[PDB]
Amino acid sequence: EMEKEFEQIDKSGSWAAIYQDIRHEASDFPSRVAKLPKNKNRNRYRDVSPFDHSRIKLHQEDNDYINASLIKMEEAQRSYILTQGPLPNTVGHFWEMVWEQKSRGVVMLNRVMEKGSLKCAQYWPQKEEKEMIFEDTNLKLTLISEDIKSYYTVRQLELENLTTQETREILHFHYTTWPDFGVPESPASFLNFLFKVRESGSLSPEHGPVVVHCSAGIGRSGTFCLADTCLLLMDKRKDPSSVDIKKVLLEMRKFRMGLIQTADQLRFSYLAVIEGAKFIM
Ligand SMILES: Oc1ccc(CNCc2cccs2)cc1
Repeated sequence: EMEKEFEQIDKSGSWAAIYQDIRHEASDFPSRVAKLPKNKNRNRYRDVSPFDHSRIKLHQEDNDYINASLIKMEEAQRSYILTQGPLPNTVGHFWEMVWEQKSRGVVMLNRVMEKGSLKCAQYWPQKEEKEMIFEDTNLKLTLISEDIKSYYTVRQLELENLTTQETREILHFHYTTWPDFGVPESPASFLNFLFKVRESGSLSPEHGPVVVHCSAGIGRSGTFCLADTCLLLMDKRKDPSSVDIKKVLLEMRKFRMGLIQTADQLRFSYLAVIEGAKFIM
């Protein structure tokens, strides 16, 4: 049982040690498309790249590249697209990806500005009457409604394909209270947020995979997917304590590098799953 594993690692202060063994054991696959000189300006960070085998391709003939990965969790029957916070020049590619993959939800785990720098382009409209048009990808995005709560904001958006005049409703889930440094003290509001995403139908197999991002698409984004998958496997299995969070993280790391950026994010992921298991058992 992970709860006893938690106390052992905590009492021995072994988090940095566990974390390094995960780093050591993590998969390494080629990222040749990401490294092509012409894709430099499509990448936020030079050391955060999608693997070629799991990368999302845009259906545009010129350049199919976006910094996004498909994470397929076969036993849990859950998929996720993890991506970076869009750049000023990739906002149109972002929405094209949402469209092409039939996603119903976008999960954002960062503020546009943190530590006095921009972590992400403002890629959705701030007012109903001021819609956004992405001329490069022929999409229009309208804010329909915005529900602001203490720890998160939910937005209903309308995405229109200007080429075919089809429209879809997209839900934007914006977790607004992740602190600038470290991790939340309590996983309560994060779990509350994760259950709200689940309740929306955004994680359901009827729809395309949910799009999840922070700034790099590996740290906070990693914590979200890791907690969701671990809780789902505990519902599914004959023995819920067969779930090993380290094995699940390593399976997820076959699809995108660097998921869970610090030993504190790892400790927080354990705390979230342990606390979430109480509300599921
Ligand atoms: O216009 C832009 C200029 C640079 C960047 C960041 N690129 C980071 C790097 C990726 C690969 C090698 S260096 C984004 C937009």
